[PDB]
Amino acid sequence: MCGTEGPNFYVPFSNKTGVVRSPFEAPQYYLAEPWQFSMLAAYMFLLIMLGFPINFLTLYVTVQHKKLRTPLNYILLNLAVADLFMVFGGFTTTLYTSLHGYFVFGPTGCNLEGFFATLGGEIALWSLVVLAIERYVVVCKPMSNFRFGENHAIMGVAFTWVMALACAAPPLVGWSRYIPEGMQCSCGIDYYTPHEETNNESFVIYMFVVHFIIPLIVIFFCYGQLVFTVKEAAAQQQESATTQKAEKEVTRMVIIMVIAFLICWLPYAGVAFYIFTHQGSCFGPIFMTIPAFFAKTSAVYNPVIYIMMNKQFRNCMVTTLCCGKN
Ligand SMILES: *C/C=C(C)/C=C\C=C(C)\C=C\C1=C(C)CCCC1(C)C
Ligand SMILES: *[C@@H]1O[C@H](CO)[C@@H](O)[C@H](O)[C@H]1NC(C)=O
Repeated sequence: MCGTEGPNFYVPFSNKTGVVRSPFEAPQYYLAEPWQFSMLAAYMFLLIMLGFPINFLTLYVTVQHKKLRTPLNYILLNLAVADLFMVFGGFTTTLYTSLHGYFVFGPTGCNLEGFFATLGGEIALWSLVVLAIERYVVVCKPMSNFRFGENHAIMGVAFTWVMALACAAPPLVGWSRYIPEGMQCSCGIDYYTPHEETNNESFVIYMFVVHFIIPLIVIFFCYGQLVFTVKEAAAQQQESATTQKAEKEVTRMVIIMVIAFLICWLPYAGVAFYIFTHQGSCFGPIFMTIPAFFAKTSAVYNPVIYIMMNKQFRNCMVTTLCCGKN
């Protein structure tokens, strides 16, 4: 063999030895070293012990603090919730699994895991588009001034959850399916079987075009455009350089949250994709394990970039923790 096609799983390990068990019945210790399986669980623990407060803290600095009612404060408060859903939904279940070297919870567990991660990535990807749009509408202003009401922010934040669920939910109902990846301690969209009863190949190419391409294409159109008013339509469009200061600061962060995304997220699809097309070309259980567990930091770093490149915020953040003020 290459790997071992099951009813609800696929493995990158030869059943020519017979040795292949199922990731819903007993240990996959036969995949790497039972020292290595601990490494997942160890990694997962820090990310659980990291995301919880650094995402809890921001989801509260804001709910508490007043002045913090700007369109960015919302989206970074939208990741603030999205991330804790990864952690208490995905991560707890994903970790607990790696100690066992296989899912104990049945596929009924590999749903949360896969789901609540797909989910978090998609709220991230979309929270960027609405962030990108915002920057376009704000920096190189189009026409007049229905300039964002706290309203338009809602319509945006609610926007992400919608779009982001139009990707994660379907595989859950059986437009696709959450299935164990790599070392079988992470679950992600069935790129493996051609399995027919879920029209697999459709959903997978669905999920790319509209939850990858398009999302990016919008992002990218706005990307460059974020260098037009940082110059001449600023030297000409007379905006007090007190605003070409705080606003040219928001643009850096956003720009960096993008890079951040593509640094973190791109390697996963590097494989996810390769798999889909070179389906059944032999490969190991570390091929898709690294990108998965790595890209899984998506539930940690955005609130931090935020403490690191947003001064007003950071100062409320210390006000909170230090009681009264700094
Ligand atoms: C650790 C396990 C995870 C993150 C499980 C599943 C992830 C996906 C199905 C990824 C979806 C995608 C995202 C979130 C962003 C880039 C496009 C994508 C389809 C690879
Ligand atoms: C092949 O793998 C299957 C399914 O995991 C398993 O049930 C079977 O015992 C293995 N092969 C043999 C020859 O028994």
